Amino acid sequence: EKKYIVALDQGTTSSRAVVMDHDANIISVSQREFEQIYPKPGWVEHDPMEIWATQSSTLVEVLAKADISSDQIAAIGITNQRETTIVWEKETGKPIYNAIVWQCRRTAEICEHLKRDGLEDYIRSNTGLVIDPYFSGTKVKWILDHVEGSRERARRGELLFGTVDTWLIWKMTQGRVHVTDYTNASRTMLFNIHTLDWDDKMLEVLDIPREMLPEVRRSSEVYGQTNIGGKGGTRIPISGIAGDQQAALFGQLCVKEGMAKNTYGTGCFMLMNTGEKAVKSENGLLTTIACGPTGEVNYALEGAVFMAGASIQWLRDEMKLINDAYDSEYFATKVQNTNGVYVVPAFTGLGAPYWDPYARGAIFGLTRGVNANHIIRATLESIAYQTRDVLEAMQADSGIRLHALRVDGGAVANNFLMQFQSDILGTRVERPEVREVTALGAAYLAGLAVGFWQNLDELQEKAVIEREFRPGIETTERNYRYAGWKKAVKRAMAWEEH
Amino acid sequence: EKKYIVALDQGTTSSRAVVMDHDANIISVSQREFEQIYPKPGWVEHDPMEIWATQSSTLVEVLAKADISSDQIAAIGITNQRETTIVWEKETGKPIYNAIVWQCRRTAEICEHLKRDGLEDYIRSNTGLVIDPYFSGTKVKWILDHVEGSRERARRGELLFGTVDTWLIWKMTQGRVHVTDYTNASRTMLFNIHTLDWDDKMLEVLDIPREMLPEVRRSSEVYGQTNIGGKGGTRIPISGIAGDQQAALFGQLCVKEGMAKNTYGTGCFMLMNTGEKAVKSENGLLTTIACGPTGEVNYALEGAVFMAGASIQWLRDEMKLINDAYDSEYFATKVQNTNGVYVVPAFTGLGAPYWDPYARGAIFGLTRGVNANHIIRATLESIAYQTRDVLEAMQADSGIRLHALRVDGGAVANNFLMQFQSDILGTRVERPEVREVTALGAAYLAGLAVGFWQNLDELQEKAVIEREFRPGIETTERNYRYAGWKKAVKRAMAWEEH
Ligand SMILES: O=P(O)(O)OC[C@H]1O[C@](O)(COP(=O)(O)O)[C@@H](O)[C@@H]1O
Repeated sequence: EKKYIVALDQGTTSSRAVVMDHDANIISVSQREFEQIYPKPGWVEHDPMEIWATQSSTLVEVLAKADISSDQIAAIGITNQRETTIVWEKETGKPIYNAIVWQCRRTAEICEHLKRDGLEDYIRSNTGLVIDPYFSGTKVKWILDHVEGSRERARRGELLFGTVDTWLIWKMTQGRVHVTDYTNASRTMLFNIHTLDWDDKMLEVLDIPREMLPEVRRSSEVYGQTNIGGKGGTRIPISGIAGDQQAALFGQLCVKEGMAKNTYGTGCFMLMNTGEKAVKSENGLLTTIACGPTGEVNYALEGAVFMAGASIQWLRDEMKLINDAYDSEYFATKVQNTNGVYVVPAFTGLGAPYWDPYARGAIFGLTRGVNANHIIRATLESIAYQTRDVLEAMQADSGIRLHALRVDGGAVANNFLMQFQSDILGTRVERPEVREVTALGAAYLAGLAVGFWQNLDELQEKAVIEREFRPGIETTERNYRYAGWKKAVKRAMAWEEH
Repeated sequence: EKKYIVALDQGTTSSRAVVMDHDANIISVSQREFEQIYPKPGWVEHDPMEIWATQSSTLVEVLAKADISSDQIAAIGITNQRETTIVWEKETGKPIYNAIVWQCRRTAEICEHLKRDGLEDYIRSNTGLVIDPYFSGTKVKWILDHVEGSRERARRGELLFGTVDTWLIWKMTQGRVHVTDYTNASRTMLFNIHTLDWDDKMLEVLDIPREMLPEVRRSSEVYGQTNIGGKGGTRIPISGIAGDQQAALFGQLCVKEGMAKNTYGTGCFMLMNTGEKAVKSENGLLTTIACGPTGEVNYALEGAVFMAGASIQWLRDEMKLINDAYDSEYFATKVQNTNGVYVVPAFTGLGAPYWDPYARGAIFGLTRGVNANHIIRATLESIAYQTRDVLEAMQADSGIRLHALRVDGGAVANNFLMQFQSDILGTRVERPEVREVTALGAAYLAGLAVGFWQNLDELQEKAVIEREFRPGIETTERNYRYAGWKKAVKRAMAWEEH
């Protein structure tokens, strides 16, 4: 009867839903894009409602199309886009303000003070994090700060805070349940990653009524259940929660320290499992929470690159330089190089390991003959460059050389990118079967959490290295190119006025 | 010293110039487009002046780049768009009306009369022509008729009639030379292909003062010279002239009865060398003048198809369905068939063998899934269908089965087209090296006329079968498909409101 696990993958640009079988086979999938609100340059919002809405309906759609019923869903996993923060009225469930997405750069001023009062370490030490508008804390504060009575009501606790998983879940339970998971919490900058609870100091400094937060639980547990109709008296359990990023790492099976992958998605996300030990970043990386071999706490080192697939979309939707008929790849391969062009995707400032919020998208070394294709390619390459960036610091931090790069996310389908990536890294890149582990991750979790499965062991046999990319450019080259990349990069930082 | 022949190819849509070496090599080439005026639908005009200006500059251009001087041009051959008619003031050399292009369906009524007073046969018998707005006569009179004092002045002979060559030359000789060649004259429907002179009844009938006509001469003789600057006192001989079509034939070296080609240009032009004997068409083809192996007269059978490259051109500029970067072919191949569609390029009415000036472009068989690619393709196919149509008339007329289609003209570079043609024909198609034999034809003639060459033989090994296409579709297919074409064709006929 209950033969399916269902994953809810609330992405940055679209909500998705995946139906999974015991054989961990994708049975059905649904997608719904939502609007990317840009109130003003460097600002990114989302509709708490639109999310919810798109996420729900899909959940429904997947099943529908597949002719599956509530009563066969063994459980539901949940992954989401991290850091993007939300605050609503507990009473009404009415946001008091749009979701402020992870890329949003507005919290910079605050970050500024933060810097100023010199917490660097505290934070790093307690959160694992780096001072950035990237993270939750700041966000919230801004909201409260921005809204009239907030703080009070917050304190009066009529006000509620949450990240995606949180929100979603709450919604799925008629606000019956208000919790998040570790992976998720570890990203707010209000959660102490060693102690494993909200950081008073943290809350203190940002000024955040504890009254606002949710119950932090384990990535794979039963948090509750939801009623979506069907044959009467059926409820589906919610037994899994990880931040997308972490979900992928899990889906990827990296549950053992030194295991890592790279996710080529909205941004680029490369994480490596640091076992049960927290590892300090010396290289401008993050220290976070991940999933033990069965969703228990673990840690990992992370490199966060804001712009990846996004760049591509931008090409397509903003620049209108490609369509979905004619691929980035298509064109990119029409030329044999950027023709010296470089693209600095600082569309949302920088990020690992730069962490500049004043940085802003730039294109370099243009000539009378550079054309679209050059650019397209250029864009595509930025991705890989960045990747290198973090990959490098990672060993630096990790103390470990990666023999090959594990990847995932649509972009990985881009053979070009792949190759390049490989070249430019001078490393074997391994492209698995199903590019969308992220969801498996969540499945696995919730699935595990409910005995659907006993352990990943069974799922060993699961991963298919569909392709393998080995380098084709020699060191010298590799280095040369990287250099320009580098050259480029700087010219973009500090761009934005404070 | 004089080492080069130069050919002027006055296209229907662009003037060209060509430089040839004694080895009959193309040294250089220049093109210059010009405006297709369409005063109203079914009408097609040209600015004599634009025709001229473009033709001249190219002549100049071609030499320039090639770094060649007047005093090295052994001689010049002229080739041009047939039937297209011009009338100007002898005094001033000012046209008194736009050039009426061969395509222009305006003289239809007049044509209607001619019919009615039953000259079918007479015309046909002396001209070898069919009754159509295609030919020159009607054209002339229409102008006359349309412009006030004309006739008189014409009788006063202050007015001059002429075809491209005619025009071009005068101009080149500063109105010092007013002539045409046979091939040309045969298209006026005022010249007797047997007698070899202006057909009195004809003029009588159209009311066309002999006064405005020119001395007819042979295709390869010295008509005079032209001053184009350079080393003081240098004149270039003009020693060759033929309707482009005929030029082409010659170029193809179809100088013996039974030899034939298929020109893929503005429209399609398939002519078969009928030796020195005029063969009557019982199949809706024309009987015309061509050149014996020495610029002597010959005859041929012809099939004129109004829309070939022009159709594409249209696809490109009007429909904007393709470009310079993305070819007819490009898309055409994106699909496996028209998906049932058919395109009847009656844009300018219908020609051989149909001869319906009231026909107009049409597209058939649309279904919801039909797309542009289909349409593009259908368009291309149209070419081949029409080819078929005439090819068969011709073999019937001719009584022989061509063992291969020899072709030429830009479109020939189109593989898809070439294949198809072949398929639908169920015949080998022989694609030669140099698609621009029209010009050669001319070169030859002129060069011939000046001893630049001694004779054709010299030029025998000049041609190369660049590609050979062989059928790949079955009689039934071949046949089925054709039908549809035929079906469609009808539906496009008689559209025009008399
Ligand atoms: O509506 P269903 O699925 O047919 O079952 C009826 C259920 O509705 C409820 O009244 C509300 O249940 P929940 O509040 O758990 O959603 C229960 O009392 C009852 O079991």
